[PDB]
Amino acid sequence: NKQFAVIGLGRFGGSIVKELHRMGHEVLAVDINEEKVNAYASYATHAVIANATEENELLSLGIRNFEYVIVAIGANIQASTLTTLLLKELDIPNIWVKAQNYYHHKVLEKIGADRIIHPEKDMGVKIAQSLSDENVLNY
Amino acid sequence: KQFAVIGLGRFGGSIVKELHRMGHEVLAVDINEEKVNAYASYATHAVIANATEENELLSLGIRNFEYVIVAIGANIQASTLTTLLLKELDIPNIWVKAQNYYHHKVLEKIGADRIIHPEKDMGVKIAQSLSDENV
Amino acid sequence: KQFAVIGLGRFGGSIVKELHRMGHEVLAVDINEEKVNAYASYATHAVIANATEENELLSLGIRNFEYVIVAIGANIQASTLTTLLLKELDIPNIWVKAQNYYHHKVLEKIGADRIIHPEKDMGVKIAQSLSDENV
Amino acid sequence: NKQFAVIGLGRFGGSIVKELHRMGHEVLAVDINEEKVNAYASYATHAVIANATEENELLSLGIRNFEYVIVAIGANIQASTLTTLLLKELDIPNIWVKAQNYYHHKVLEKIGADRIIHPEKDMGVKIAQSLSDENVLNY
Amino acid sequence: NKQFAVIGLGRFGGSIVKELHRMGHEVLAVDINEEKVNAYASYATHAVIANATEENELLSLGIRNFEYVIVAIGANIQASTLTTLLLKELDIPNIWVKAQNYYHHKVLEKIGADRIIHPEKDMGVKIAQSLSDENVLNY
Amino acid sequence: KQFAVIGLGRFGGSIVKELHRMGHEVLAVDINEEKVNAYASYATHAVIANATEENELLSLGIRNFEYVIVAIGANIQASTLTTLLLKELDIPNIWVKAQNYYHHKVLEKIGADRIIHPEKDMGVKIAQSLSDENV
Amino acid sequence: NKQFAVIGLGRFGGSIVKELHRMGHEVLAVDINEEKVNAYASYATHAVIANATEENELLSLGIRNFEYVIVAIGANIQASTLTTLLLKELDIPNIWVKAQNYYHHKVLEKIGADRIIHPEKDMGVKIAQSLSDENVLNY
Amino acid sequence: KQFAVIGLGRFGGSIVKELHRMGHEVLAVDINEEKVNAYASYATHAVIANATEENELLSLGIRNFEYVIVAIGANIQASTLTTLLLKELDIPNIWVKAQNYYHHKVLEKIGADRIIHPEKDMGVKIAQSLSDENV
Ligand SMILES: NC(=O)C1=CN([C@@H]2O[C@H](COP(=O)(O)OP(=O)(O)OC[C@H]3O[C@@H](n4cnc5c(N)ncnc54)[C@H](O)[C@@H]3O)[C@@H](O)[C@H]2O)C=CC1
Ligand SMILES: NC(=O)C1=CN([C@@H]2O[C@H](COP(=O)(O)OP(=O)(O)OC[C@H]3O[C@@H](n4cnc5c(N)ncnc54)[C@H](O)[C@@H]3O)[C@@H](O)[C@H]2O)C=CC1
Ligand SMILES: NC(=O)C1=CN([C@@H]2O[C@H](COP(=O)(O)OP(=O)(O)OC[C@H]3O[C@@H](n4cnc5c(N)ncnc54)[C@H](O)[C@@H]3O)[C@@H](O)[C@H]2O)C=CC1
Ligand SMILES: NC(=O)C1=CN([C@@H]2O[C@H](COP(=O)(O)OP(=O)(O)OC[C@H]3O[C@@H](n4cnc5c(N)ncnc54)[C@H](O)[C@@H]3O)[C@@H](O)[C@H]2O)C=CC1
Ligand SMILES: NC(=O)C1=CN([C@@H]2O[C@H](COP(=O)(O)OP(=O)(O)OC[C@H]3O[C@@H](n4cnc5c(N)ncnc54)[C@H](O)[C@@H]3O)[C@@H](O)[C@H]2O)C=CC1
Ligand SMILES: NC(=O)C1=CN([C@@H]2O[C@H](COP(=O)(O)OP(=O)(O)OC[C@H]3O[C@@H](n4cnc5c(N)ncnc54)[C@H](O)[C@@H]3O)[C@@H](O)[C@H]2O)C=CC1
Ligand SMILES: NC(=O)C1=CN([C@@H]2O[C@H](COP(=O)(O)OP(=O)(O)OC[C@H]3O[C@@H](n4cnc5c(N)ncnc54)[C@H](O)[C@@H]3O)[C@@H](O)[C@H]2O)C=CC1
Ligand SMILES: NC(=O)C1=CN([C@@H]2O[C@H](COP(=O)(O)OP(=O)(O)OC[C@H]3O[C@@H](n4cnc5c(N)ncnc54)[C@H](O)[C@@H]3O)[C@@H](O)[C@H]2O)C=CC1
Repeated sequence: NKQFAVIGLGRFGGSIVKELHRMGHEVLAVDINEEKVNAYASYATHAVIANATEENELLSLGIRNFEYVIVAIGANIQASTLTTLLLKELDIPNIWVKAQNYYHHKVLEKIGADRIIHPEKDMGVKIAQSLSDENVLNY
Repeated sequence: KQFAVIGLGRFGGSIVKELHRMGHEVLAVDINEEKVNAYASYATHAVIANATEENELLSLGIRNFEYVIVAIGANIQASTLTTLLLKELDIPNIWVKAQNYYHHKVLEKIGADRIIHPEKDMGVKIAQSLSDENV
Repeated sequence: KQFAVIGLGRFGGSIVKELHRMGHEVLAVDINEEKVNAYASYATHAVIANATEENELLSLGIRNFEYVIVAIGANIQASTLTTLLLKELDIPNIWVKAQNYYHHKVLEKIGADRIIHPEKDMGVKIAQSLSDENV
Repeated sequence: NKQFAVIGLGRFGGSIVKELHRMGHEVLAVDINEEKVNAYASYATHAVIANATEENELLSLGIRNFEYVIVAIGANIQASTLTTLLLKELDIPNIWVKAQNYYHHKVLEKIGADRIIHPEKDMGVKIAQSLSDENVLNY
Repeated sequence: NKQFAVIGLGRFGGSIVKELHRMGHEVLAVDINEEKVNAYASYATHAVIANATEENELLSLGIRNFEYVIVAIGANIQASTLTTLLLKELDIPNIWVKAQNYYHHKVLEKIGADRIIHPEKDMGVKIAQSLSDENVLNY
Repeated sequence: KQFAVIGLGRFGGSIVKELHRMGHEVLAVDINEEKVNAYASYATHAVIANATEENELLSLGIRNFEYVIVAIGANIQASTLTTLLLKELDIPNIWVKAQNYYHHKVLEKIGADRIIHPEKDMGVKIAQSLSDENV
Repeated sequence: NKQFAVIGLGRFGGSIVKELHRMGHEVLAVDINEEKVNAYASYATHAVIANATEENELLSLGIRNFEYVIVAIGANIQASTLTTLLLKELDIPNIWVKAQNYYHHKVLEKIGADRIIHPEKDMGVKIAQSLSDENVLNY
Repeated sequence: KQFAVIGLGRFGGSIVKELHRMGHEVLAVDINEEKVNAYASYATHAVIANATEENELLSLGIRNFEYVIVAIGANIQASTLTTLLLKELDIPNIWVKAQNYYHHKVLEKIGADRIIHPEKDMGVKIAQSLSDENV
């Protein structure tokens, strides 16, 4: 497995790990909290305990070898920004990051994030789309 | 055809704005005037109201909507009461944002037709978006 | 004849102790072992359990009780889910301590047969106790 | 009205005020919070805004003229103890106090309270009694 | 030693323990904090670790056998009041208590304290007296 | 003969009131007007002033007092600077309330003629008061 | 005046404003706190009250017209990063920023800061240099 | 020739590292072992010690140094006592980091030969660095 890596196994991160597994994809799952890493042992090709803000730990992880790395760190803008900053130095092809708010988003754009995710807002758009389909698509 | 969104937080507001961009009419509602003002331009009608009050629900004409989205956040109790009431008004489709597991569990037994989990649901979207990189 | 008390706080524990003093058998339950131990000597049986879990509710034999008192406090969501479940098990009498107004409102629509408000109810008791000074 | 006085119009205090009114009894209702005093205007023979811990305010109230005074101050042991301390000096015939916990109860006994109320626990006993009646009294 | 007992070995309590020792008096020194009890081993006829608010511990101490008991509990009105309440039940001949403020003093009077000490204020009076002596007594 | 008290907290205020009761004149000073007002009736003169400012110290006429008591509390730095200045003005007797050990240590090297420790000093008073029970 | 602009008038920022004035340089001094802006009226060619994180306010300031802009925002990494982010978009020739710590520094590098200042550490080097001069330069 | 730095925070540590890079010997001292370990490799000697204690100051041989930099931070009282003591030991040059205005004022009267204000001093450096852009 060297295509998908998810850092931060909260509701958002853990959910992509699981869905990837369900779809038969191998995934590197990482978190600083062991209780979180263990909760995703059955869904990860490899579940490691590591501080994503530490360079050496990012090398002991081989994160440089992944095409897509999702930073799903939650209510910790600093760990989130620091992490995306490091792996952007490792010139990772695709770095996706969950943003906490407008400020976070603003630094993430210039810091290296290729895609920025706002769960709340983004799901609101998809829900709007589903509602529209109920009617329009005569669904 | 009717769409009503109760609770104009990031999630609720975003669906109101989307429905508007997609040229759909939408009743936006929230107990906080400041929240209502924020999305007044996107809704065919933006009303201040406590979705917990049956009287405020009837003068709202909510009973006449096909789809009502309860997007209350931290106020779990209000989210639960609100859905209980909409169910009493027999709304055809009631979609509710679940704050957590216990919330989902009561919502399921209460009459929510669809329960939305933004973080979890978005995570599945991203996993699927991640696969499509090689479609 | 059967009595079961879920949630052994000041209120719930006090009813367990009273039932015992009045020579009645009672099933005492709480998710916290320390709470259960505190009233073990007063209950015919004191069990650790999360009243939210259907599995833990069935192995508890709660379905066989005539009266079940849900005395969950601050955890409003657990109080609500618990009562929803007991209602599914068709308990004959389900009495619930209400934490606040919204709580009372959902409990009423959920199937609680009696809703208890300690402070308010005690206040009425005292007012009545105050009149009796001249009976 | 000079028989019942209730200090502290929370759930507990406000409830006795209301029940007394319902039963046709006149009652002096007092609270330091005006929004609380106004909420009980329709149920009190007199609803006054006053700090029960201040002696002069207790005299400007004429509290010395009541046979029963209920101290229903809530999560403020100090205001509660201080208040019962003062009116005990005013040698009030009956002083009833809502206690917050065991400690509060302990000082209240020696400080002058004639009756001490523990809503939570006390209601638990009455509920136990009602349950017993459902069966025993064949009710 | 069964004449003096000091509960609460802070600056105030520890200081009376020490001065008593200096004057050749035996003293029972008690505190809930072991690091405090050990700091006064060399000055106490007996230095015990105990929660003064617990009755049994007050009996395991034999506090009932002392003519004077000083409650020198500091910034903990509750532990202070509770403690003086208990030993007043043990009908101790003299109970002296350091008060934190006016409120504390007010409960202490009715609760059983024979003497109440306000270090700050009281020392202010003695300092005033010393100043007066510098001049008046031609000292 | 002159007495001046800087810092009208419990300690400082109490000495001002005592000196007054003992028919002595006293200059009471504090940076906080509310503190000064509290002891205005006990002092021959109650002045608002920042004892740290040399200008405010000279217009105060502090230099003309025989005894100046610095009773500053939590503001250790102000207590220290104030005493440094009074020493520059060569006040005959400067008595300072020490907040803690480090404070006492600098006060001793700074020129405080007497350093007062309320809690400790009162404790010795009580021990001595305790012995006198059998005098 | 259109050469130097200082945002954040704390000890650090206010000090450069003053020194610039002393040297006869015109300077734009800005702060969100009016009490801070007024404290530097006598030293600034223009002292304005403005939120540096707001774009429009940065345009109402004409900040785009300055060769050097110092961001001296203190204990507010977010306002600091956000501000340097904006003026970097305004393509300001030289943006100097006081960093709070290593993390701040890390984002500042990639975000656009041309020079990053760490007062504490940096002064430590100059003090070391002065000590060395006392001896080495036989000074 | 002798250099001693007391207080190895950002400021103090930085001067120790600089002196080392400039090939100078330096005695680094701090009450916290973790702080001392951090700069052990940069100092000719790194010692754990409470600069407030005269005994620990003498066994430190501080009296034999030409320049002693007191870089204590938040602990203003320790900074003040420490400098008072070094002055008693007649250190030739005592440089002290001032935490604030009151601190500077006592340090000046206490015997500090140089008082350093990092933020303010750096600000003047930057203003001067800003002018030099056109030298
Ligand atoms: N966590 C909390 O205490 C609270 C969270 N919330 C809300 O909960 C919502 C959902 O949260 P979730 O998605 O469940 O979790 P989350 O938002 O906390 O996800 C962060 C995950 O990343 C991991 N992580 C943090 N720093 C890391 C680092 N340096 N390296 C590697 N992993 C690291 C954490 O251990 C954690 O599992 C959020 O939107 C938030 O607003 C609300 C209140 C409190
Ligand atoms: N609000 C705050 O101060 C803080 C919030 N957070 C986190 O931010 C997260 C995201 O918050 P959002 O979803 O944007 O806000 P939200 O969760 O409050 O959004 C729900 C919306 O429903 C409205 N509402 C509530 N009860 C209602 C009723 N009875 N009738 C009608 N409308 C009603 C609210 O006014 C609000 O605008 C939260 O889940 C929380 O954990 C973290 C720190 C502080
Ligand atoms: N607990 C605390 O630290 C504090 C509580 N308070 C106040 O004290 C008041 C009185 O508290 P109490 O009524 O004595 O306690 P409580 O409200 O917690 O009592 C409810 C009991 O139900 C149990 N319970 C909760 N969820 C359960 C579940 N799913 N299944 C089974 N049992 C479950 C709890 O363990 C608890 O013993 C509260 O209303 C609160 O506002 C104030 C400050 C702190
Ligand atoms: N008030 C709060 O912020 C919280 C209360 N709770 C719980 O809520 C429960 C029920 O509370 P309630 O009965 O509704 O109210 P309460 O317990 O606050 O009642 C106190 C009432 O007395 C009044 N009062 C206070 N000091 C007074 C004085 N010196 N003189 C005259 N009146 C004075 C207050 O304004 C208030 O209306 C309590 O058992 C408590 O554990 C739990 C969390 C927070
Ligand atoms: N302790 C603190 O964190 C702070 C104290 N202060 C001030 O410091 C001043 C002087 O304080 P001190 O006299 O040194 O100490 P103190 O005021 O804390 O003395 C209390 C002593 O009694 C002991 N104690 C507490 N509960 C007890 C119990 N139930 N049974 C037996 N012993 C018990 C404590 O362990 C402690 O040694 C006070 O006037 C206070 O205003 C100011 C800020 C913080
Ligand atoms: N003030 C508060 O909010 C709290 C205080 N405490 C404790 O209460 C204890 C007792 O406090 P007190 O001795 O009554 O008050 P205090 O220690 O503040 O009294 C010193 C007096 O000196 C005055 N003063 C300060 N700097 C001055 C200057 N430069 N020139 C002239 N006057 C100046 C102050 O305004 C004050 O009235 C304190 O030691 C503290 O630990 C505990 C909690 C809160
Ligand atoms: N400010 C505080 O409450 C505390 C500061 N400190 C320390 O004090 C040291 C020195 O602080 P100073 O240099 O005096 O001040 P500072 O570090 O607070 O400087 C920030 C200045 O920038 C201004 N500012 C903040 N956000 C702004 C925005 N969006 N747009 C424009 N201006 C904005 C502020 O009003 C303030 O005057 C710091 O290194 C800090 O560690 C320590 C404890 C508390
Ligand atoms: N330490 C903390 O948890 C926090 C600090 N800050 C701010 O960070 C700023 C910068 O801190 P720094 O300068 O890096 O640290 P600092 O101000 O603590 O550095 C002084 C050094 O002197 C040492 N020291 C203190 N008393 C001593 C004595 N008697 N003998 C010998 N050594 C002694 C200390 O151990 C420390 O390493 C502070 O001014 C503070 O306002 C802000 C938040 C938290």
